[PDB]
Amino acid sequence: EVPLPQLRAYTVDASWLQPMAPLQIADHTWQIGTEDLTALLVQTPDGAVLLDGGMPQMASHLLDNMKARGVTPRDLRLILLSHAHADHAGPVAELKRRTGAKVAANAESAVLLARGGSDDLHFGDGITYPPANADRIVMDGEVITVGGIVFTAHFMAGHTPGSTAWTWTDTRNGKPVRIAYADSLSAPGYQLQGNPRYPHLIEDYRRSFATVRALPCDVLLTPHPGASNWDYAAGARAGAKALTCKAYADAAEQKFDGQLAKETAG
Amino acid sequence: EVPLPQLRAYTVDASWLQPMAPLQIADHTWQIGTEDLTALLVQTPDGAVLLDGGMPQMASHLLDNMKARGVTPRDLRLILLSHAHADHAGPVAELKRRTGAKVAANAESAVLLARGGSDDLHFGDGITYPPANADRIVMDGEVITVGGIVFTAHFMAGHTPGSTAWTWTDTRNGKPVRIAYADSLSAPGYQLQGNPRYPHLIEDYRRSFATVRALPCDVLLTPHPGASNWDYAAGARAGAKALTCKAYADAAEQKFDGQLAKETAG
Amino acid sequence: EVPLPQLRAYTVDASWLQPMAPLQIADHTWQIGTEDLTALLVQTPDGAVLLDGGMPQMASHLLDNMKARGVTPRDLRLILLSHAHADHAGPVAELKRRTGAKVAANAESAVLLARGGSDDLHFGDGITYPPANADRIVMDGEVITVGGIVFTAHFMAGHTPGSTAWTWTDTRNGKPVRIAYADSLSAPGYQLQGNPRYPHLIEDYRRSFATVRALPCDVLLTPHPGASNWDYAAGARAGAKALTCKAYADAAEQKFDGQLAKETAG
Amino acid sequence: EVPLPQLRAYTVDASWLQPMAPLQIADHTWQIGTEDLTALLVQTPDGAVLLDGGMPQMASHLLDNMKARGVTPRDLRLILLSHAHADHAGPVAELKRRTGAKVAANAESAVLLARGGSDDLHFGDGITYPPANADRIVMDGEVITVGGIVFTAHFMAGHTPGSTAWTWTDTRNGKPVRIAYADSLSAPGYQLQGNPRYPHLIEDYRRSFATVRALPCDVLLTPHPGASNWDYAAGARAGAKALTCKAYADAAEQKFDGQLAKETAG
Ligand SMILES: O=C(O)[C@H]1CS[C@@H]2CS[C@@H](CS)N12
Ligand SMILES: O=C(O)[C@H]1CS[C@@H]2CS[C@@H](CS)N12
Ligand SMILES: O=C(O)[C@H]1CS[C@@H]2CS[C@@H](CS)N12
Ligand SMILES: O=C(O)[C@H]1CS[C@@H]2CS[C@@H](CS)N12
Ligand SMILES: [Zn+2]
Ligand SMILES: [Zn+2]
Ligand SMILES: [Zn+2]
Ligand SMILES: [Zn+2]
Ligand SMILES: [Zn+2]
Ligand SMILES: [Zn+2]
Ligand SMILES: [Zn+2]
Ligand SMILES: [Zn+2]
Repeated sequence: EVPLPQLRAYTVDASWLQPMAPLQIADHTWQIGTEDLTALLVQTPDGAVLLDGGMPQMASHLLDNMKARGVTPRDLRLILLSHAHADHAGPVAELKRRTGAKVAANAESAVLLARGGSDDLHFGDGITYPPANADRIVMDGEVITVGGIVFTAHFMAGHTPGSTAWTWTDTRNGKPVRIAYADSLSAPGYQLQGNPRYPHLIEDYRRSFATVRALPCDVLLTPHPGASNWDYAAGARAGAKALTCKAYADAAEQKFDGQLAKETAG
Repeated sequence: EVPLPQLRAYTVDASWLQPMAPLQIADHTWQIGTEDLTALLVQTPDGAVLLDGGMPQMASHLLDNMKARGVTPRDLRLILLSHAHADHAGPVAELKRRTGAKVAANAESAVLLARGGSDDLHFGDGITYPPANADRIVMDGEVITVGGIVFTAHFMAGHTPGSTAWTWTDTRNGKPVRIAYADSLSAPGYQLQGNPRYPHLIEDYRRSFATVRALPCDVLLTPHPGASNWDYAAGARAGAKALTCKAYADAAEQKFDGQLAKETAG
Repeated sequence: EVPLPQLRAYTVDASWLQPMAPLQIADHTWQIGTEDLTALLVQTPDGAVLLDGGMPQMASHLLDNMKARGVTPRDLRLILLSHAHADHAGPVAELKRRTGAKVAANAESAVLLARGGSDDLHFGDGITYPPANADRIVMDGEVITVGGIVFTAHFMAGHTPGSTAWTWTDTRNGKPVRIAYADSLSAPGYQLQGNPRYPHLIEDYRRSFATVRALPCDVLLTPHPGASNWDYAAGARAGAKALTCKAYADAAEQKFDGQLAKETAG
Repeated sequence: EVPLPQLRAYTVDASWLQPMAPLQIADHTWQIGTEDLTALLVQTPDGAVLLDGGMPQMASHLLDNMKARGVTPRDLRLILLSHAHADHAGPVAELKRRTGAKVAANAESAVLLARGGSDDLHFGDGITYPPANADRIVMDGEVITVGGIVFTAHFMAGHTPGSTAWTWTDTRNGKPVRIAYADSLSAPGYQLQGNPRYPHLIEDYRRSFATVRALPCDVLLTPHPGASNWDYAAGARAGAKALTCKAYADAAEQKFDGQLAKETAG
């Protein structure tokens, strides 16, 4: 007879796990994650900020890249998140143990983070990671300032209820660069209509397309770089093909409309 | 070049995942887990108690067996744990969502349960499961009474800091049966001496052998049935070869002493 | 010289603390709180629901009234909240310890409840109460069904970020009665404009007036009965003067507009 | 008729709330609390440690004294606790919000801290304070090192289940000074014998007298300075009359034995 199935690990494309050296985006902002998962380090005269960490097994690589940038574990002050799925918040618990970093997130992201991504609205317990506690709860439009760099939260619920875009202004060539780190606008395998766990899912996505379209946005970055047409392995041309926030939102909405139509037809 | 390794799932022997029908231990007490993982259902005129749940994927099987016993989800009042590792507390979060059950545990087990077994003193993040919150914190020697059956906590730290034996008195053939559900006394791959995460590990194990030896114990049961020589697949003879609590403690101590000697020699 | 001030207790009008016997609202719905704080008991063939509990010292009185209604501690299945301030969620922790009740709330209310109302956006640590954990997180528009009575969540952020209206359909004289338990729409001493802890406060209140105006609403009830012109001490005429949801929302908006004007002038 | 009683604030002797300037204990160790509540600042070349904070309203005074010592909010790295009652852990939540500090505590202290001192084994909800989360859980005998100063945990359960002595070695006049910060050994109004919430209370106190007696202890400090005969207002003679750890333990045991006898006679 037949035993219950073994637990299945959350496995991902190899490029999501391929370490890369730090790639500079602007004067204080660096990509320090893997080829296909974004983890942004922002360095200030008063400590560093990390936006996303990628997968759980990326913690040591992140710490190595911070060190290469001159950031010791004590210097990391703040972790911000796009959303609290395993492939973006994965190493947060371990980073908190090994650095001085505290986590700021909205309430939805905080409760999902605290249960390690378990009981996901769409994925059940299939994508769990080590749970972590948020140290600060942020509201929509709230700002957090570190070493004089101001980060603004823009809620864009849909991909998760707590999905957030973070914006800040850096510099390049003596000119301001308004960076928008916009969260995922995908709905991979989601039941969109009449979802009892997320009854206003479609309304939230539509509002979120509008939110992303209107962001202050000289340079768009996304948790999965391919979503904004970044190629982190392409060196000096890594961001050459990057979408505007308007184009990113429009593409996501067109895809979403197609998915809605297929769902009705399914 | 080389990507970071994929996450590895916690996989176990097939017999640990082999469903079995309920096996009666005494008038109110049943084994309802798998062939090689204990999950005890105690049925009272005022609701049911579950002691351990086994692996995370066992939740639905547990609920099926409760139903077979006449226990609806609303009837399950209380979950108790031997210790909060993935193969004994695995389905606790899901059971809480799907039943009326509340969890009672000591502080050490509660904090480990709340982080889903992550940052384990010995296993790091290798054995995580969905986190759950305890509803009641118990102290050593504290009693919990359900439908007139009295459960007593006996702390036996070592295998985990929060390892607990639970004892209660059931009946069989009109005579009282003092049941001892004693936790694991193993230290699988543990650094025993000079462990910076558990400096008093050896003292705690020695105290725990003494605690187990002295338990009220007409019938011994253990989270892994093989540890007390139970054979759940052997029907009417399932408990025939079961160890006494004294014999279980003595065997565990002799094994532990051997492991200490090998560690010194390693 | 001068010692730091003593801690100050959260004290309230005596009528907020004046016990009353259960007052029937509809066939399954009763007011069981105090003269001036609402606590609604909904009794079903499969257990009871409590909506709000009032102040922390009201726990035993609530349990007394449940008993008078035939509801034992084991029979209380679910606690819902308007918002997680001390005068409405006060006894929740104790009720959870003393009954079978589990708490369902949105993420904002859950995180405020979990810190016992401390670090309030407007009141700091002035109104703390015993913290409690939510057992279930609900989304806007989500339904919860108990004994066949269906409760629908309607988020109406403003008074707190997690402020919620709950609606359900009961019966009276063989006819359906659509009950709306709408949260507070007050902003007592709040900084409304340019509040760094709540930057979209005004937008949220405006949306919430519209939400309340549109609720299914044969009978309106509010956490403070005076807000909807209920008089719990007036017996058979207790609800005679009750506002419609439309009138409640309109009055709240007119008051809010006046407060905005005074703030600008202050 | 009669309303339920108003909530009662936890009020204390004025001297417990009387601010004092920093008082040096050894080369890196300062008393920065109030005249009658200990809060120890330990300053290292790599950040500062705070042991206890006193009452909730003491947060700003603590931050003022740290500033006077040259410790900015970012420089405070670690908070340790004797035990998690309101008059020693009171300001911890606020300190975490306003500084870079993370909390390390044992599991018992962590769960009590997380519920803001509510549901106390002896005092119920009479002494609540803002809840805080621990960032690191420590085991008995575990060390924590900051800027080269090594702090060792010594569990001494009784006054609370999580009561802890902290020891470290500082210097004075070129010679090592072994400082013991030993927790309270009082049992104020406690039911000692047959306490269903703390069945092994007497055994734990007896073990704790023995633990305190044996501590490395050139200088004893206690959360209430009077308990070790410190007089913080007495300047150069503040510690002149301080008890040894042996004398402190002996006095506490003699008092405890008297209380046991009175309880039997009561
Ligand atoms: O990649 C995907 O299709 C889905 C399957 S499980 C995981 C959660 S949402 C997305 C990662 S952002 N991902
Ligand atoms: O079975 C074992 O050797 C170890 C490896 S990881 C997991 C945690 S302790 C034991 C299950 S009780 N087990
Ligand atoms: O009644 C009030 O004015 C304020 C002062 S503090 C407390 C929190 S909001 C309202 C109770 S709903 N209340
Ligand atoms: O001071 C006291 O008698 C008691 C009454 S309530 C509070 C908790 S234990 C002690 C403060 S350490 N104290
Ligand atoms: Zn995702
Ligand atoms: Zn992703
Ligand atoms: Zn184990
Ligand atoms: Zn096991
Ligand atoms: Zn309120
Ligand atoms: Zn109120
Ligand atoms: Zn105390
Ligand atoms: Zn004290």
